[PDB]
Order: sequence, then C-alpha cells, then structure tokens
Amino acid sequence: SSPGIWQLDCTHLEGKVILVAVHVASGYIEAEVIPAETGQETAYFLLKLAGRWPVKTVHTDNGSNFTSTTVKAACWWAGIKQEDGIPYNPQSQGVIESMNKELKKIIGQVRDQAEHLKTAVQMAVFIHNHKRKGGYSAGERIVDIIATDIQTK
Amino acid sequence: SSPGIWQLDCTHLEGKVILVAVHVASGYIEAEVIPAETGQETAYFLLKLAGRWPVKTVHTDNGSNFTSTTVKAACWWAGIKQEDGIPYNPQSQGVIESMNKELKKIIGQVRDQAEHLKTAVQMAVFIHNHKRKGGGYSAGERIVDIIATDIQT
Ligand SMILES: O=C(O)c1c[nH]c2ccccc12
Ligand SMILES: O=C(O)c1c[nH]c2ccccc12
Ligand SMILES: [Cl-]
Ligand SMILES: [Cl-]
Repeated sequence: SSPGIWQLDCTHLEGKVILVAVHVASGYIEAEVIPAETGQETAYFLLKLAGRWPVKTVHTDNGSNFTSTTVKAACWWAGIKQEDGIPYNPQSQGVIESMNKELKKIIGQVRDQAEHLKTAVQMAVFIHNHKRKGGYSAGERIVDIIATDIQTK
Repeated sequence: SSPGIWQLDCTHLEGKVILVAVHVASGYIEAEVIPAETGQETAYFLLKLAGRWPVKTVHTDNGSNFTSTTVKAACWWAGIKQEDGIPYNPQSQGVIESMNKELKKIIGQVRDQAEHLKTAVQMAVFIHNHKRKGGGYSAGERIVDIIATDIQT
C-alpha cells in the first residue's frame, strides 16, 4: 500500500478498450479510451501517468504488457518498477471488477451528454475521483497519501 | 495564487499545437498535442484535467476559448469557474513564455528518442514536473503539498 504503487486494468465496452491506472492505496484513477491494447498504447499511457504522479511501481494488467519491450522501455524511461499483477491477495480480483462495473455504470449514466465514448470515460474518471465515500474522495486521499510521504522523507 | 487556479497556454511547434495547463502556484503542468486549438479540444482537455486535480478556476488562453460555448459547457460540467487570462500582472506573460521555451528545449533534447511529437511532449511534462528547483522541491511536490495543505485547513 505504498504511496507509489499503481495497478493497470483494461476493460471493454461498445467494442472499445478502456485502459485504467488505479492508485491502489487511494482508489484514485486515470483512464483513456484506446483503439486496442498494444504495448505502444500502454507504454504511452504509462509515460503520461508518471509525468503526472510519482509512479514508483506498476502492477501490469496482463502478461503481454508485462512482456512487451515497448512497455518495459517506457517503464525504464519513467523510473517505474514494472511488476506482475498476480492477485496473491484474491480480494484484488474483486475490487478491480467492482471498479469496472462502477465505471461502466457511470458511462451509461452520461450517455445522453457525451457523443463519443472518450468523453463519457473522462466524465466517469471525474465522478469516480470526486465521489465521497471521512467521507474523503479518492482525489483527496491520493493527495494526502503522497503529501504525507513527501513530509516523512 | 489559490490551490485551485490553473492557466491555459497554447504553444506551437512543427506546425502542431501543444495545449498546456499550468497550476499557477506550483508550476506543475499537464499537456497534450492536438491537431488544432478548437473549443471541442480545449473542452475535452479541461474535462480531463478536472477529473485529475481539483480545478476551481481556469484562466483561458485566449478570447475564442473564453467565448466558446463548448468550453463554457465543459467548465459548467466540471464545476470550473472560467476566467480571462489577461495578465494584470505583466510578469505573467514572461513566466508563460519562459515555460514555453523550456518545454520546447526539452522536446529538442528528446528527439533522438521519441518518433512522434506527442511522446516528446509527455517526456517534457515528465522532466518539467520532476525538476528540482533550482532542499529544492519539484513542481510535482509543490502541487501535492499545496493541495494537501488546503484540504487539511
Ligand atoms: O478534492 C480534492 O482535494 C482533490 C485532490 N485531487 C483530486 C483529484 C480528483 C478529484 C478531486 C481531487
Ligand atoms: O515527487 C513527488 O512527490 C511528486 C508528486 N506529484 C508529482 C507529479 C509529477 C512528478 C513528481 C511528483
Ligand atoms: Cl485489445
Ligand atoms: Cl490552432
């Protein structure tokens, strides 16, 4: 549950691919719609995430991205430790599935508003990260976790 | 200089358009390459930014985006107060021009590495936000401390 640990998650809707990075300790997410999940796309997505948050470790979402030389290259470039995403703790499988279900539910709730899926996915990221659960939001928690970490060191 | 204030900045390279949002108090940025600066692109970029950080106010980069119905609609959706970016303090213009020069210099430093401009721009966002200035903190550190301190008050 370190401040630096993120998990990649790839989910499908409307025949399109949604790539999600979840900051494990907070539940905070970033997401994008991509044409298909290739090493190049996943690498570019990781480069963007790591320029925005202090990404120390990524649990990749599958073996092909764990194997990908293009993904390993972006992890090397951005200072990220690439790990597998094996759920040694099986409650992981479950948290990620519930998150994909919540995100898809929010996407359906904004369909009268967003003409393209990529808009609906960013509206879903916005509502996911601002939702109060404290009740703190994921957005609040990730900032508190990383700030507290910067202040301990 | 509040924790919620961002400034839009649009700069040009390779005849392509780079759209930047700067968190004014920290210097932290996010950026994208877009085909042209249209209200729809700026709107979509603001929606993404605001799902990621608690954006309270955005100083728009020009009058067309200030005017744009599409931009105003994304600001309404995301809870953002849209303001002009008139530099009432003239040292603003200078600070933005210098960041555009520094960003372009980093893009040049990575051209042996990135085949597409959009990759070079994300590597630049990365190196910009991680740079220690000039006991010195990075922009990435400052934005987290600023917003965390604001949340705790
Ligand atoms: O409300 C807050 O303090 C937030 C800090 N970072 C965020 C990211 C997404 C949404 C809300 C916040
Ligand atoms: O180094 C840190 O603690 C950072 C916190 N937020 C960031 C965003 C980009 C780069 C570094 C950091
Ligand atoms: Cl795929
Ligand atoms: Cl343009």
